[PDB]
Amino acid sequence: AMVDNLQGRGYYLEMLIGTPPQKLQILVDTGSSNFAVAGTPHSYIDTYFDTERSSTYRSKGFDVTVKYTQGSWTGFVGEDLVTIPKGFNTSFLVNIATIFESENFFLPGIKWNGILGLAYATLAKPSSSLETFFDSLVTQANIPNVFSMQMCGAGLPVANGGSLVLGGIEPSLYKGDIWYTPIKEEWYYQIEILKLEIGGQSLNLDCREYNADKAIVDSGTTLLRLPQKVFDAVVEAVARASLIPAFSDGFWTGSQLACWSETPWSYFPKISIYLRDENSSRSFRITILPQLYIQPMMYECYRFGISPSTNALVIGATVMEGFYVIFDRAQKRVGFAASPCAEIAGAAVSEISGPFSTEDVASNCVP
Repeated sequence: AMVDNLQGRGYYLEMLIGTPPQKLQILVDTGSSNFAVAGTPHSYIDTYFDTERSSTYRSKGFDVTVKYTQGSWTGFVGEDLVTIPKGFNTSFLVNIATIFESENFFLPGIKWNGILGLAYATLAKPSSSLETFFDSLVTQANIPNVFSMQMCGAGLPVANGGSLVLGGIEPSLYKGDIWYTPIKEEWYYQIEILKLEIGGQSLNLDCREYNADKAIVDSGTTLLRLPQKVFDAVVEAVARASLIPAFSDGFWTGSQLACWSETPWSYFPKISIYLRDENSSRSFRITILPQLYIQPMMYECYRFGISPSTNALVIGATVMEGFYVIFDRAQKRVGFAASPCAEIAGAAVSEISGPFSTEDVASNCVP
């Protein structure tokens, strides 16, 4: 149960790579499955991984190109040792992609210089057979096939991250009960959403619209991303339930920000996502308060923390910042629990409750 400090849009951990160890800042990404680090100087990073300096690095004589929602890179594939001391084990041998070409991947302002893909082998490039970082860890250290994340940046404006627990769960990082939802497909961390509620009133959309293509838990995505129809439905319900008379289109699109001591949080409704329980006859709900989706950017200006997607419903960081999230791969489930670290000024930013019967919803909401 290795507990690694996190720092923080994106949460990154300090990683020692190579022999002698080189220290790099690596983004934790549960929406991809490649370990990749900068391998050449770049304008927007302060350090990179130099293969020449590591005695243990071994090239595997080929390149790979990975593409994301936004941004992409190309890197040489090899293997080196990542130093995570524990017991008689100094480091672990992992696959690593050393980036030499990239576009809109390293951006001005980012604090990381690598990415740690913690999703399933299915998403790994060039193929599923390129062993994941976490699978390397599990097989070499024989730790449980489980990891959990505590993100504590709720309220931090965009201009101490939390904790990444490798091999299990840390009771100190959450309070109350853990609610587990099944993993429908092992590529992303795809879960089944059954219902969305805003200000206590349910969206009357078919539950398959929340799962059209996929609903996933991705720490590498900042905002809550919703399929267009879901997004339009959410925006309409938020505007109605809000105490604010009118909204500019730019606010919803993120083109504009609202500037205000006093918070706009008490003028917006709560948003709840119902998730099927391991007991298929029940559901639980995770609820985000305005503190999470009305986000401070700097007198403060706030942005709408929800954005439209075409393909997927991405449970991004702005939702995960309200809970302790457990990626239980060994039991094919994702766990959620209340997080004391998520509070702002002693006030909660999220709720979690259950159980709720699923008698009134279809047996499978994933089309």
